[PDB]
Amino acid sequence: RAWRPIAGGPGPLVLAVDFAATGRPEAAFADLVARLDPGTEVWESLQPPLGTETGMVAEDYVTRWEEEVRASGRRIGAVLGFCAGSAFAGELAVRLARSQPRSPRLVVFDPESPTTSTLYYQFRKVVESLAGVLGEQAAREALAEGTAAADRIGDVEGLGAELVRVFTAAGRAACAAADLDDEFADELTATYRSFVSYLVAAAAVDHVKCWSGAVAVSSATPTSGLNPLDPAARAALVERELTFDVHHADLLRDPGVARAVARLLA
Ligand SMILES: *[C@@H]1C(=O)N[C@@](O)(CC/C=C\C/C=C/C)[C@H]1O
Repeated sequence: RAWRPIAGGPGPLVLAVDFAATGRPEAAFADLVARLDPGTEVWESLQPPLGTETGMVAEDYVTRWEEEVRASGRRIGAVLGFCAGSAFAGELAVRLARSQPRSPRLVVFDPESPTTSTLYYQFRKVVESLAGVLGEQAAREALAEGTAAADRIGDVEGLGAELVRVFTAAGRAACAAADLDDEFADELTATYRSFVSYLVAAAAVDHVKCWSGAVAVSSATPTSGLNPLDPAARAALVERELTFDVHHADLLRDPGVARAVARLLA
């Protein structure tokens, strides 16, 4: 299955696209849907079973999500995405505008098309967050190799593949230097692999095309979402941009965000 219901309803459906990962710093769509209008039915995107995302490009990710919606027979009233998930949200919304008589609304939250920079920064934060499970040695070497990779590999797909190599090697080193359990380590390295696969495929989406009709919801974190862009570039990229004085990591749990989103969906 490619979708998980996270809030019930009678009615048109809301899809929410994100990489589900307990332990990340950022609030999640569960935090937003808790604060939306009751009766809003919401499904959250599931990743392919661990390992089966090997061999999937962006087209395959989107078709997998889209075919399950087609099979369900349900109509989609809105597609939400957060961060890199906004890329896939936009593509699904464009495809549903073509397959449905009436187009869904598209709302993207701090939308990002992954770059070598965002990939590398997220890699560093994953490693730091897991320094205790990996041990100081495997974590130190992972950062050293990842920095070297970021210095030498200029493209997103290639950097992602190398960072996954590095992280996999760190997990395997932790099982033989820091006493990390072997099945927890396979899960850890497989989950990071799935995350990078998702990010690299998200980067392949034509985000200029698919965000042209999006309403963007923006935090105040200057490195997040549309915030690094020139003002004229932001206005050209999306149809509308609402701003909120909250951190990126709090955006989806903020009551003001939820109030505005409920009105966008009404
Ligand atoms: C951008 C995105 O696509 N997901 C994020 O929540 C980042 C998740 C990245 C890393 C988890 C790092 C944990 C220490 C959003 O920022």
